[PDB]
Amino acid sequence: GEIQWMRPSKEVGYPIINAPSKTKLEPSAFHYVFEGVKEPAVLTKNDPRLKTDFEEAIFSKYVGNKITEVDEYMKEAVDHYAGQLMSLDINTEQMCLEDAMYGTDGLEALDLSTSAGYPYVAMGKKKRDILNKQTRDTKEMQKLLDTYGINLPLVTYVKDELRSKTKVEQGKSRLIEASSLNDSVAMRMAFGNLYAAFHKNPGVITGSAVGCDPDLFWSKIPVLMEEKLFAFDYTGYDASLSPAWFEALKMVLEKIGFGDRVDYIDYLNHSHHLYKNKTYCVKGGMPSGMSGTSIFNSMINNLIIRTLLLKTYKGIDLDHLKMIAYGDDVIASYPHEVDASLLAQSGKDYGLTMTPADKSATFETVTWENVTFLKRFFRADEKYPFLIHPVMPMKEIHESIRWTKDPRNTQDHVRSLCLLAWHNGEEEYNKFLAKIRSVPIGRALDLPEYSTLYRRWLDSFG
RNA sequence: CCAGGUCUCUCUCGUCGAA
RNA sequence: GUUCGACGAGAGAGA
Repeated sequence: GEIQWMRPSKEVGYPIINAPSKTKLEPSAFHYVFEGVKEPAVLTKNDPRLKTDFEEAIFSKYVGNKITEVDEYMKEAVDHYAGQLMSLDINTEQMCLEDAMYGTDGLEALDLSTSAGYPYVAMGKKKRDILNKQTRDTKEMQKLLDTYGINLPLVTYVKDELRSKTKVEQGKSRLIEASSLNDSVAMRMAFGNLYAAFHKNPGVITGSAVGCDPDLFWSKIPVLMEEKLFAFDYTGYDASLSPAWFEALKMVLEKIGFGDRVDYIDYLNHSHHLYKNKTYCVKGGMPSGMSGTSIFNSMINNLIIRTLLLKTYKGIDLDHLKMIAYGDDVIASYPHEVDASLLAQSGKDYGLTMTPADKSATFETVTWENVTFLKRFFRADEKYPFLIHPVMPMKEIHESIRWTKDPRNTQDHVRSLCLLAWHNGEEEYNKFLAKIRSVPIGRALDLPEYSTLYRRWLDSFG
């Protein structure tokens, strides 16, 4: 993805966007108990911690496009993936305005406590001034649809969140692109039946993990993979996507009965963004905050492995490839081992910079012992081998607890951590419970015991 | 005082409804 | 007491 141009807003006719410069993360009563290195990431340009220039570094993700045409491999992959997607047999209908607004079977409601996007943000209007979950009133929305129409500029926000050290002084913060209420609704009316069918079909069929619940679905996964495994990591997936991939996506969309709306995709590689007092244009790159960015990023990953397979292993049957993607994250298998190192090579020739799985330094064979999905390991239960635990290493469960946004929520924060932590096992779980109860409000919490989480975990298959 | 995207899953709270 | 459902708000994690 390339920035095509960028200039002061006041002379493109777009308003100056004012954004907060103070983080909402204060240290917690557990800050000095556990250990960890992550500070809140950089928000403004004057941050005392900075090594480099701010603005220069956060837009650095926009690599520059690489391809423009869909080649014979991409074209091939398209038919296979689309071919595969066909068995799903998924409703091609437009979704009605009421649904796409207020939720329906497979799709939640719009998020009524987040920005409404341009123009509303600057006109002083929140989603709740337009939406009402009780009345379920379209109309006033339909108005603002007819006024402002669609294809509006995104509002670019710095993401308020904890981040490693090397990435703070290096100013490698993350950017949010707030979709306009108007486009979210439009997008959902066009694709909110596609959305629902990926949501209810996570697996090697869709090649997507959206909708799945790792507590349960971790057991279905070994079953679905083939013999030898392969996997990698990406350096800035969303921003490295060249427009040609949007074309391969649209072909797949065309193939399965979405012909009409497939020009909506164009609104994604070509797009306009508002950032404080400037305005800019970007060609390529999937923007953060659109509707469906989760699902589209997955589909394109499914296409990236099929292409890079065909390319690098000349003569290969794609029907024996089982994968699941969650955006750029992915778990992947094959009958015979494949060399992720080769793909990474024959792959920068597509704009994608690939690396080894789990911040490794060398493409090592992928085993059920060192593989991760959604930052969790796989470990079979001692007493019941067929039931797999998703295991998140305590390292960054630690990092999350040393910090809060509102101490009034400490009970809920920590109890969520416990539901993640216990899969490490009774020892480390109680070990953890011990360091929590060693400050006054630690002792006061209401925390479950290993036995209670283990019982319930098992019951949840019954 | 507020400001800060799209989703997915879970948990907690509050409402009405259930022998 | 607790369970169960529907519907609203909060929060955590993951992409």
